[PDB]
Amino acid sequence: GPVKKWECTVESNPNVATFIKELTLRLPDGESVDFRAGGYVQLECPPHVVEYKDFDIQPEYRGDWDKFNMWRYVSKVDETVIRAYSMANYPEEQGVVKFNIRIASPPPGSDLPPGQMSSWVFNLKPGDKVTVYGPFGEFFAKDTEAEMVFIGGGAGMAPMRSHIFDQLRRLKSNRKISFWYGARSLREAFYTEEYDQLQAENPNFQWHLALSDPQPEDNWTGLTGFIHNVLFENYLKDHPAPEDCEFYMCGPPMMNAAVIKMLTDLGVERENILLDDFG
Ligand SMILES: Cc1cc2nc3c(=O)[nH]c(=O)nc-3n(C[C@H](O)[C@H](O)[C@H](O)COP(=O)(O)OP(=O)(O)OC[C@H]3O[C@@H](n4cnc5c(N)ncnc54)[C@H](O)[C@@H]3O)c2cc1C
Ligand SMILES: N#Cc1ccc(Cn2cnc3ccccc32)cc1
Ligand SMILES: [Mg+2]
Repeated sequence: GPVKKWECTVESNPNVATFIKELTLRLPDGESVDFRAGGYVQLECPPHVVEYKDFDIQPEYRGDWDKFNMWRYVSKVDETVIRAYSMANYPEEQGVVKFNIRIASPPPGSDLPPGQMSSWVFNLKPGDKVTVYGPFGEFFAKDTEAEMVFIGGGAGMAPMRSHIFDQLRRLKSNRKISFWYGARSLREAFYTEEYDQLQAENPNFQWHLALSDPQPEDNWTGLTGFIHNVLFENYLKDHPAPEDCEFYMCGPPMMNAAVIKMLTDLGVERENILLDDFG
């Protein structure tokens, strides 16, 4: 049916990585969003001014905000803006919509305006009101028996979480499913307890965190490098039939491109690769 509108309330908005927040919105009582995993809603902001020094950023992430001179940015938005954000919750988690949102600050050293909506999102405090429209979606799972390979980075975590819980918790799928998540260092990884629990509950599920720049404090001995190299060397190189898998990708643009080239070089058909392009 037609687009629905909900006036929601912010429940929480912590950082989950240096430049990503988990925004949770409480729908007005007695309402829920009838969405499909991989789908999204539109958030709206009114005209405003936000100053980055007003943000609540958890302590461990502040040093990089200082390093990147983030606190001096100011965003002036003179008209209502609408932007799409993917649901991080899966359809059964009701009463809320949860998001993973990256702050799109100006290219460093440029004089460009800060990202309009994401700068506003980063100043949202518990109790603030946010208008939401939807549901929408097209990044949906195929209904087959094929092995699934989920590949995420950055705020592309959100549809990955929605997809993976939807398969394992609602569809109770016995399909072979793996999730490969690329991040710079341990500080940028999140939902690790959730995926570890899903792996311990479902023998058909396996997840892999790969760090491209592990920090000294990480003492990292896990998978290391960029996710396309890691996924190839640790799983797809020896796979008997990678072209029989369904690949679901959502990351930053450079990651999307590198993973796609890797896959097609392997002989995977672009029709077996589904990309959520945040744009
Ligand atoms: C279906 C869909 C789902 C999405 N899901 C998510 C999600 O789950 N999480 C998420 O974080 N994002 C998601 N996105 C992206 C999101 O909708 C926004 O595009 C993103 O948040 C940036 O919007 P913004 O208004 O903050 O920045 P914008 O105002 O659109 O600015 C974007 C960037 O451009 C820079 N810029 C400004 N002016 C210029 C200029 N003249 N030249 C060059 N650069 C300039 C800004 O400083 C900023 O870095 C999704 C998008 C789609 C379409
Ligand atoms: N948002 C975000 C985000 C940005 C970079 C990385 C590091 N990373 C890992 N694999 C990569 C492939 C190509 C390019 C970068 C890559 C991870 C997440
Ligand atoms: Mg306020």
